[PDB]
Amino acid sequence: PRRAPAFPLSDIKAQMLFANNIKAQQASKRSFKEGAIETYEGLLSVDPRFLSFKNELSRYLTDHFPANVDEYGRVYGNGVRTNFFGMRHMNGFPMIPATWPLASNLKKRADADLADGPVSERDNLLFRAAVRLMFSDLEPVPLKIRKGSSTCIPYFSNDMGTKIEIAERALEKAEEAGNLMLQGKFDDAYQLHQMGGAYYVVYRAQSTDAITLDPKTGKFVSKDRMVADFEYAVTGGEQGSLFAASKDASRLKEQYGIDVPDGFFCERRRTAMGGPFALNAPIMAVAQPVRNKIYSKYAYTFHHTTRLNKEEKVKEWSLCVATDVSDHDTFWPGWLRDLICDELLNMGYAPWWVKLFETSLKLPVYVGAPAPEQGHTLLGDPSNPDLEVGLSSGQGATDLMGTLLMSITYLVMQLDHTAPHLNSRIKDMPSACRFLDSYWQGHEEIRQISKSDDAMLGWTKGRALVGGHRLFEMLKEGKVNPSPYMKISYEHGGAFLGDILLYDSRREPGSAIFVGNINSMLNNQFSPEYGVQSGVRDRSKRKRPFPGLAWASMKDTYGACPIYSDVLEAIERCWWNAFGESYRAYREDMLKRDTLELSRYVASMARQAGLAELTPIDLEVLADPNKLQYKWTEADVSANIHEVLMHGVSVEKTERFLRSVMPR
Ligand SMILES: Nc1ncnc2c1ncn2[C@@H]1O[C@H](COP(=O)(O)OP(=O)(O)OP(=O)(O)O)[C@@H](O)[C@H]1O
Ligand SMILES: [Mg+2]
Repeated sequence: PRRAPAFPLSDIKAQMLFANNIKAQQASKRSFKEGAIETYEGLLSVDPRFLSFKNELSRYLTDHFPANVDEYGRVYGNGVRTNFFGMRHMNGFPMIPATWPLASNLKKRADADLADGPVSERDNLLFRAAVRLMFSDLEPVPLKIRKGSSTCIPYFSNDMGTKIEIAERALEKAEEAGNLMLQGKFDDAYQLHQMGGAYYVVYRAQSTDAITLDPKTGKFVSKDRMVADFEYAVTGGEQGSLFAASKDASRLKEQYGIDVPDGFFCERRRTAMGGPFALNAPIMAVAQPVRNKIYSKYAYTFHHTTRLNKEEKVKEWSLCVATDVSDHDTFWPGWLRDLICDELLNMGYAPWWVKLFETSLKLPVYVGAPAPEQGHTLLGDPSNPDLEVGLSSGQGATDLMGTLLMSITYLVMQLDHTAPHLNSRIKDMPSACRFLDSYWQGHEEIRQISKSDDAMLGWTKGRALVGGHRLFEMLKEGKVNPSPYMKISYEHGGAFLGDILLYDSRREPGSAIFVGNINSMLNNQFSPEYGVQSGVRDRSKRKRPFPGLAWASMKDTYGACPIYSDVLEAIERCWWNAFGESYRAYREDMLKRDTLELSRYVASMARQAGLAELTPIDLEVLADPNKLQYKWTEADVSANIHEVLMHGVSVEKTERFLRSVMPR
């Protein structure tokens, strides 16, 4: 029932994905690599003192601050949702092997008893209404490009000058390329305009993942992570096997001479995909104005900033349900890509642009190195894009695709289980749009706050409130899936975008507060995803440009966690035991150094200006810009800080492009 075509690097089809230059060639061939990260400047993740510190700290904090999560997954008391053993990894050393990406999720979705299209006409209207609302009255903005990002297939350029040239040219030739694809001339669109080819698969690490301590044995147990072998990936699970990867870190002593303390493991590795920049540029040109619209007009549902910004919305609710989605991106339905495209066409969007958009979501995938002596294979034929990989992480609009799917999925779940009396308001397209526009503004008795897979669903006083409690009960029971579209459950310790919803004795949203997650502080400070990259001179290009700055925003971010002071004192005590130094002092020096270094990057900042003008968001982002990709958006960051991390193509170029795409 269709195995995906697979080509070795040797094959012309794979060869054609990599330009005749060194970076691109090296990317094609890059062998499985592993090794300790430079956690902080001059400190390795596998430093014995550092692992001793992690052993003492994880044990102490779990001991003294056991999880306070009720029967309904509501966090109370100390604001703790699990043990602190997730820090116990040999950062920079992955679990083996990493998964081969599934070329088609069709069987997987079907076997999970998920819908192959909208179930009812109402759902069809709602998904189409989401498209109408999201893509309608768009205002052109400059095409902003993250500094240090790669152009991936085929050039693998990291130079901003080159990236701007690529982007400008892509906006000029997108029409020509889209038209070629309409004529089924994919190789021509790729050859001429580098629009097509494949996604480039990279494996990134999830630095902290589940670990438990067996009381019987006193031995630690790492969470098993299932991986697909090559056969399973190409057949969409029809053949091949799905098995647990190995997180055993014993191998590091024999291979590298690294002493592995007991209860320390290899890191979980997640697949990431980098899009062909020329194809992403025209998509992003539309996706950015879409974000602006939804974060402004539909700010209630979509625009999330501080813990208090969230609290203001949730306090008004009589019931708050924090939901959880089962591997969201991989399960994302291709029928939705087709629906979206169909509706954009009906809206009057340029068919050539829609084709580029459609194509971006059917593209082949080049697998790098999932394990030693494995990989270097192209899955799918770029001559006729037809993969069903779910949602690709490097697609120009992924966040919008996940947000669109999920927002409607949760609304449908609220309609089906709690608000049948609202069904009458969704009769046709104009009524579906009117209803959704109101729902998204927080104007109905059923409400939600979401960002892709993360969400909190609300009920005010009314007819639906009782249904809301029955739904919550269904979720607690966990025997029936409340959605036909995705596998939904309730979150064990409800949190929204890294803020824990801290309930009191009343267990009511009105009495509840959003607090920073202290575990996420520990994740960020001791288990960074990347090393310091002290090699990379231009700090704005690094994965962690100014690590030291995080110390300055810490109290604002984490200060409201009940155990904040206790944790910081525990850190100090444990760091003294391990290094014979003050952690606080160490961080203050790093903060001073990074504050001084920052002034070199900020035009407004005098030779020693001081963090005066900077917000806590600005600081958290400069220490970790990945937070700008999942927790915040561009508009949440100060003007001067934005310019450190991004650069844009003029609004004059985009404005002309946008006019040619959009209806009338
Ligand atoms: N630097 C980070 N620290 C913690 N969580 C992150 C970080 N970066 C991304 N995440 C998000 O956390 C995920 C794990 O699943 P889920 O969406 O419940 O997040 P989480 O445990 O709520 O994250 P956080 O630790 O910020 O609360 C990934 O899907 C990822 O997008
Ligand atoms: Mg969360």
